[PDB]
Amino acid sequence: RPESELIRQSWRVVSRSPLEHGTVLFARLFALEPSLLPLFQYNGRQFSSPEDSLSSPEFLDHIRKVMLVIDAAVTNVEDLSSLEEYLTSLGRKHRAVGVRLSSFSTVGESLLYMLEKSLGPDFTPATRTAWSRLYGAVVQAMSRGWDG
Ligand code: HEM
Ligand SMILES: [Kr]
Ligand SMILES: [Kr]
Ligand SMILES: [Kr]
Ligand SMILES: [Kr]
Repeated sequence: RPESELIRQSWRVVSRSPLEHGTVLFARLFALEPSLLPLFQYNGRQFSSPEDSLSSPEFLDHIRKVMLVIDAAVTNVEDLSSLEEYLTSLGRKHRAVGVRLSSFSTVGESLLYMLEKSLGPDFTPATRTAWSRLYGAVVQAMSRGWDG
């Protein structure tokens, strides 16, 4: 595909500082959907404000976990069927923590935001379209974890 190379090339810049970049992604996510904040319950406590999440080692570790799953989809961009079972179970896990499948749409917008902001003029509409398709295929696999 041309799209596989566009994904690989765009990811390279972002993937070298995944926490910095994932921090943009989550900052955007909470600005768009503040109701996601309480779902991160570590030692049974709720973050009051988005800035609270950024001082939590566990929350920051979760950002790294996200960027690593994205990294695995990039590695497997030419066939995501090989991550499908892992992703379905990732979905079931998120269902169990309280995340609504519809919130993954906001996550997708946040990812695209973070890419746009990091790549600037290099985030061509083909690059946008490629990532939208890759993320959509990830979410399709994850959705199996909600049943349907
Ligand atoms: C609305 C979005 C999300 C929320 C509220 C959320 C919340 C959580 C929570 C509470 C956990 C369990 C505690 C933890 O390990 O830190 C978790 C685990 C995890 N999440 Fe997320 N998450 C979201 C999106 C994502 C996305 C998009 C990915 C990957 C692309 C991701 C990857 C993971 C991984 C890899 C784990 C470890 C799961 C395991 O135990 O095997 N999460 N998430
Ligand atoms: Kr954040
Ligand atoms: Kr994501
Ligand atoms: Kr996306
Ligand atoms: Kr992705």
